[PDB]
Amino acid sequence: NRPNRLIVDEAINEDNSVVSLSQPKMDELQLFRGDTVLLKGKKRREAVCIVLSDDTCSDEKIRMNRVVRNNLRVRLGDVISIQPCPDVKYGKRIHVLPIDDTVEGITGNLFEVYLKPYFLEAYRPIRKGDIFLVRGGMRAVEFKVVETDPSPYCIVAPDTVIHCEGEPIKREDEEESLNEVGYDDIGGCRKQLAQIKEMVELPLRHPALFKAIGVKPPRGILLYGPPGTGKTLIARAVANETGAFFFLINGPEIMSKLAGESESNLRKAFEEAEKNAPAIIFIDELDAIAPKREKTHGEVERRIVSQLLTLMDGLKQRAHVIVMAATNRPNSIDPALRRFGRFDREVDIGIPDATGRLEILQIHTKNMKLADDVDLEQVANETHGHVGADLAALCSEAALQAIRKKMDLIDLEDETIDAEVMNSLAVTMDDFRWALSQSNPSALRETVVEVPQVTWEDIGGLEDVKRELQELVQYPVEHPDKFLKFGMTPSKGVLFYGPPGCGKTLLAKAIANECQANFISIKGPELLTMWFGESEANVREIFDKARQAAPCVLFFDELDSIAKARGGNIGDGGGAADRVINQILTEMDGMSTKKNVFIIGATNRPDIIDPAILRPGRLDQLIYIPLPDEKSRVAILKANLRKSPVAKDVDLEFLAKMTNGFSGADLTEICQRACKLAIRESIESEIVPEIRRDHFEEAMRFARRSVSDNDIRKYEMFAQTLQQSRGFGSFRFPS
Amino acid sequence: NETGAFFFLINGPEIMSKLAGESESNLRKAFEEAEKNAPAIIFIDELDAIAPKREKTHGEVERRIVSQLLTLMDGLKQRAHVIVMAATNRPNSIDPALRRFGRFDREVDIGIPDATGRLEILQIHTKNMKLADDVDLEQVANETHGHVGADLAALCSEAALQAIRKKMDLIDLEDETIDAEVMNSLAVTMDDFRWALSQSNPSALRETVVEVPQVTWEDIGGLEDVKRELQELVQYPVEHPDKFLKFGMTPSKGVLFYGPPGCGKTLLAKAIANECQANFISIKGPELLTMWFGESEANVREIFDKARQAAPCVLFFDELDSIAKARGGNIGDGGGAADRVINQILTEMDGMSTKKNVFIIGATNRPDIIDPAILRPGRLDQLIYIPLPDEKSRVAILKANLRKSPVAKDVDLEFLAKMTNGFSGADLTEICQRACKLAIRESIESEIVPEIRRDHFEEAMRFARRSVSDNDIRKYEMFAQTLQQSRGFGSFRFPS
Ligand SMILES: Cc1cc2c(C(N)=O)cccc2n1-c1nc2c(c(NCc3ccccc3)n1)COCC2
Ligand SMILES: Cc1cc2c(C(N)=O)cccc2n1-c1nc2c(c(NCc3ccccc3)n1)COCC2
Ligand SMILES: Nc1ncnc2c1ncn2[C@@H]1O[C@H](COP(=O)(O)OP(=O)(O)O)[C@@H](O)[C@H]1O
Repeated sequence: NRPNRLIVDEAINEDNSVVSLSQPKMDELQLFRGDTVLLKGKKRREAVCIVLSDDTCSDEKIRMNRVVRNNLRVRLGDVISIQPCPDVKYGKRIHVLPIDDTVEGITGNLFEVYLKPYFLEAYRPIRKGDIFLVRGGMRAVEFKVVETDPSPYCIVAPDTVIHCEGEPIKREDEEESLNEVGYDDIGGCRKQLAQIKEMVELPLRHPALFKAIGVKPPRGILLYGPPGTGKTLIARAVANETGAFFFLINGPEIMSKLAGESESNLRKAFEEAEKNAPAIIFIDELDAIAPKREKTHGEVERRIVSQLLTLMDGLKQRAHVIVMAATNRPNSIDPALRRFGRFDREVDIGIPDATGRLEILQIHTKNMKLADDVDLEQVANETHGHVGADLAALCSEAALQAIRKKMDLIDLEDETIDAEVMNSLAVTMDDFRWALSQSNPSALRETVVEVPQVTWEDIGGLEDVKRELQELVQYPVEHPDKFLKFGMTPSKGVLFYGPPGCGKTLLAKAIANECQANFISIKGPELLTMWFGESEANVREIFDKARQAAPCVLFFDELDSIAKARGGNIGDGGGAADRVINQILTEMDGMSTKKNVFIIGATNRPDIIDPAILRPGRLDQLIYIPLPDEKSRVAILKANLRKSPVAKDVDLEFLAKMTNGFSGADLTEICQRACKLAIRESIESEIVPEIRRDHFEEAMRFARRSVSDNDIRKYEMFAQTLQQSRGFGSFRFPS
Repeated sequence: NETGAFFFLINGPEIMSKLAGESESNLRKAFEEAEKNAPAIIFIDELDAIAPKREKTHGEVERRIVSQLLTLMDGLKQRAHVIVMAATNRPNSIDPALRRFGRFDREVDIGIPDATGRLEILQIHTKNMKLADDVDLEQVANETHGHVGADLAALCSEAALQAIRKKMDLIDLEDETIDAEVMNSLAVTMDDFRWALSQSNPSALRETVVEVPQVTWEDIGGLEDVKRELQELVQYPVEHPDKFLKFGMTPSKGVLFYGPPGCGKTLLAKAIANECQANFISIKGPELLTMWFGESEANVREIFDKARQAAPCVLFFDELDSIAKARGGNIGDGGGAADRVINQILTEMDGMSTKKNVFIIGATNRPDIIDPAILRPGRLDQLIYIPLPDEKSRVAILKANLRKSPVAKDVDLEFLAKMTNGFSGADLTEICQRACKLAIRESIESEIVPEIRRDHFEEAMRFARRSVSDNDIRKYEMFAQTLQQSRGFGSFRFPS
C-alpha cells in the first residue's frame, strides 16, 4: 500500500518554515535536522522546506505549516509524500515584487531595509512560483517571483543581488490570500476547538463517504460564550481551511428589512448554500432571532422563528450544509431550536486562562515589533476578566500611544507617509502600562472556568486531608477500571467544614490540579443573590456548564449563607430548608455518576446546614479542615511572601513554630502588616528595598487570633458526632 | 406504511412560516386532499407550536389558525376514513378546546423506555454495522436511564465515526471513489462505546420515570410482618378482582408507611410493584417542595394524570413530611399542619376511581408532623410501620451491596449481619462502602489484589456507626400503638 503517505494536520509551533515529525521518521529516510526536503502535490507543483526534529509533538505524525499549505495547494485530510533530496543549491540573482493589493501607502525603497535583514541567518529555501508571507513592519505584505535563475539553485545569501522593474502584477484566483483567518489565528480555545474537528471534518472532507454510508451527520452546532470570545472567526476558519462555501448571516439584518422579504432572504440563503456544496452557514446573532421567553410580541417574530425552524428541519442528506450559530446564554434561545435535527451538538466557550490568553497576544502583535524589555507573559497575568476581543482592542490601543509619543517630536506632516519609519516603531512597556488603566473590560461578572495552578506540593502538611481527598475524587478519575472491577460507584461530592480563613477554597483548587480537572467556584453572594431576587433559573446554567466541562469540579463557598440570612438554627418559624438549596438538591439528584463532575461544599457553620443536603448520595462524605499545623503554616507564610524580598536571617520555620492556634488569615495579616511596615520605612527613609528581621519582629506584636478555643470545641463536637468509632472496636472472627 | 393509508405529514412550524392568509388555506386543502385519498391518515408533528392557548393571548392569526383547525376537525363525519393524529410534549401545553369530544378523545402517552425497552432499540439501529465478539449492547443500556429514543439513535452513529476515525488515520486511502472492500472490515469496538457515553449530553433527564422495577420479594429477606399485609392490601385487588365484588368490599386507596431513615421504604414499595406486575412512579422530596416554593401547583395534575393512564400503576411519595419540615413541623408558624401542596394531593386522591388499579404509597420518617387530614379514612387510612431490618433482612442488605464486588469465601455475611442488631440499611451500606474503599486503596498502593478479603471487612467494621437512636425507636412505637389499641375487647365469647 506504499507506506509513505501520511495525513496532514495543524502545527502548534509558531515558527514560519518548520516541519516537525516523529522519532521513527528521519531514521528511515536518513535525513539530518538541516537537510533539504522536497514535497509535491496537485497541479504538478513541487515544494522545498526545512525538516526540524522533535520528539515532544506526538508519537507518529508529521506537522505542516499554513504559509506553505496554501502555497502547495494542500488542504486537510490529504496525503503527502516525503523523501530526502541532497542537492546542493546556491542562489545568485533574485527578483521579487509584491502584489498591488497590500502596498497602499508605501513609497520609496523596500528591498534593502526589510528583506535583507530577515533573510540572513535563516537560509530559507524558495522554489519557483511560490507566494511566501512575511510578518513584520507594522503590516502583512507578501512578494511573488516572476523571473530569476532557473529552478532550483535558490539559496538566500547576503552576496546575492536583487532588482526591481516598477510594475506590480495583480494576483489571480488560483491562489488564496493568507491575510484571512485560519486555525492558527485562534488563541485560548484549545479544548473547545478540538471538538469541532471531530464533527465537521468528516462530512466536509469526505462527501462521497457520507453519500455512501447511512450515518446522519450533525445538522447544527451552537456556539456559546459572551460577545468577543471568538464565535465568528472560528466558523470562518473552519470554512476557509476546509474549502466549504462560507455564508454569513448576522441576524439583525433579518429584522432590518421590511416584513415579507426578510423571510424570503434567509430562505434563499439556504438554497444558494445548497448548490455550493459542501457549504457552511453561520448565524452570528441568534438571541436576536428567537428570544421566545418574554417577548411574545410581534406577528413577524414568530413567523421568522418558524421559518428558520422549517428551513433547518428539512435538512436531509442531499448536500453537505452545516448550520452553526452563536449566542450568549444557553437559556436565551427558543427551546424549539434545541430539538433533534436542529441543534443537537452544543459547544460552550468561555474566557481564556492565563495560558490561553498568552497565545492570544502574539497572534495580534506579530506585525508590530517589540523591545527587549517588553514581555507579553506578565501582562496576561493580572488580567482575568478580558474577553478575546478585549486584548485585540488593547493591542491596537497601545499602538496609538506608542506612535503618538513620537509623532509630536518627529513632526512629519505630508500627504504620503514614508515607509522608512515603521521599522523604528517599537512598542514600549509603558505603552502597555497605560493600556490596562483606562481600558474598561466587559466580561467581569461571569463563571470563570479555568484549571487552577495550585498543586499539593505547594501545600505543606494536611496529610490527613490529602489522603482522603486523593482516595475520594482522584481514584475514580485516574483509575476508572478499578471501580467497575470492584462494583463500587464513586461518591458524588464531599462537603468540608472548618474555621474561617483556613484554605478550604485552596484545598479544593489543589485537588482539581491533581486530577487535572476544571474548577468552578460559586461564592456566597452569587448564591444569596438568587435567594433575594426570586430568580432561581441561575443554578440551571451553573450545573449545565459544570457538566459540559468534563472533567470538572464544582465548589460551593459558604453554603450556610442562606441559613445565616434566614436566621440559622431556628430563625423564623420554618426549619432549615429553603428554595436555593432545594434547587441544588434537585440538580445533584439528576446527575450521572459515570461523569467526572464533582461537587464540593464549603462551610464554616455546619450546624445550620440543612440535613437533607448531607443525605447519603449527595454530600455524604464530610471531612474536617483543622487549623494549619506547623508544617502547613510555613506554606502559608511562604505563599504570602513569595512576591516579597525576604532577607536570609528571616526564618519562617521559627515564625510558623511560634504561632500554633493561628489561622491562615492570622498569618496573612501578619505578613501584610510586616509588608506595610517595610513599605512605610522605605518611603520615610527616602527623605531599603529588603524586608528585614525587625519588620517581622515588630509586626509580630499585633498578632491576632480570630479563632477561639470554643469554636474548635464546637467543631469537634460536630466531628465525632459523625465519627462514632465505639462499640465495634475489637472484633475477632471465628475462623 | 403497513396499513396502505395515505400518510400526509404536516409539521406545524410551516403553518406559521408562510404569510398570514394562505397558511389557513394550506392546512385547509390538506384535509380535502387527504379525504379523496381514502383511507387516509393525518399526523401533526408540532401541535404545541400551533395552539399554545395558555399564556400567548397574542396574535390575531394565532386564534384564527387554532379555530380553523378546530373547524376542520369538528366536521369529521363518516364520509371517508381520515385519522388525525398529533404529537406534543405535555398534556397541558395544548388548547383545552382541542380535547373536546370529536377532536381529540383518545390520548396515548409514551415515555422513556426502560432497560428492556432500550435493549431492543439498539440492535434495530445497528443491524447494518457489524459488531465484535466482545461488544454487547445489553450492558451499555444499563447505566443509561435518561436517554430518549433519539439519543441512542444519535449515539450509535456517533460511535461509528470514532470507529472509522481510529483507522482512517493509519489506512490513509484518499481518493475520489471509496472502494466497497473495506466496509466489511469496519467492526465497532467496545472502546468506541465507552467514549460515546462520556461526551454525549442527553436531553430528557428531569422527568417522571415510569418503569416496572426489577426488585422482587425474593431478594428481600425477612420483613414477613410487612410482606403479609402488603400482599393482602394491594396484591389481592389486582390478582383477585372477583373475590372483592363477591364479598362487597372496596379496596383501600393507599397506604402510608413510616420508619427510621435509611431502612428501605422505597425498595419495599418497588418490590410490591413487581409482585403485582404494576408500574412504579416515584416522587421524591425535592419535586414536592419545588412547587411549594414556586407557587406553581399544576404539577400534581400531570403527576396524577400520568399515574392513572398507566393502569396498573403504583404512586409513591417519598418524604411526604418535607413541606411540614420546611414550614416548621408540629408548630412552626401560627398556622397548623395544612398547606397547599398536600391539599392538592388530597383533592386529586378524593376524585380517583376505586375500580382502577392505581395505588398511592406515602413514605415518611416523621409521622408526627404529617397532616392529620391525609390519614383520614378513604385516603391513607392504612398505616404500617417499617422497623429496623432483622437478622434475616440484614443479610439481604449486605448481599445487595456486595452483589457487584469480589467477595472472598471466608467472608461470612451471616455472622456480620448477626453482629449488627440496631443497624439501619444505611449503616450497613456505609460499612460495605468503607470496606470497598479500603480494598481499592490497598489494591492501588500494592501496585507500586483483586479480591475483598476478610481483613478489609474486619477493619472497616471498627468505624461502625448507628444513626438511629433508641429514643427514635421509642417515639415511633408510641405512634404505632397509638393507633393499635388492642385493649378492652381482647376476650369476647359469643352466647351461642
Ligand atoms: C495567601 C494565602 C492566604 C491564605 C489564607 C488566608 N485566610 O489568608 C488561608 C489559607 C491559605 C492561604 N494562602 C495560601 N495561598 C497559596 C498557597 C498557600 N499554601 C498552601 C496551603 C493551602 C491551604 C491551607 C494551608 C496551606 N496558602 C500555596 O500556593 C498557592 C497559593
Ligand atoms: C443498596 C441498598 C441500600 C439500602 C439501604 C440504605 N439506606 O442504604 C436501605 C435498605 C435497603 C438497601 N439496599 C438494598 N438494595 C437492594 C436490595 C436490598 N435487599 C432487600 C431489602 C430491602 C429493604 C430493606 C431490607 C432489605 N437492599 C435487594 O435487591 C435489590 C436492591
Ligand atoms: N479566542 C480568540 N482567538 C483569537 N482572536 C480572537 C479571539 N476572540 C476574539 N478575537 C479577536 O477579536 C476580534 C473581534 O472578535 P468578534 O468579531 O467580536 O468575535 P465574536 O463575533 O465571536 O464576538 C476578532 O478580529 C478576533 O481576531
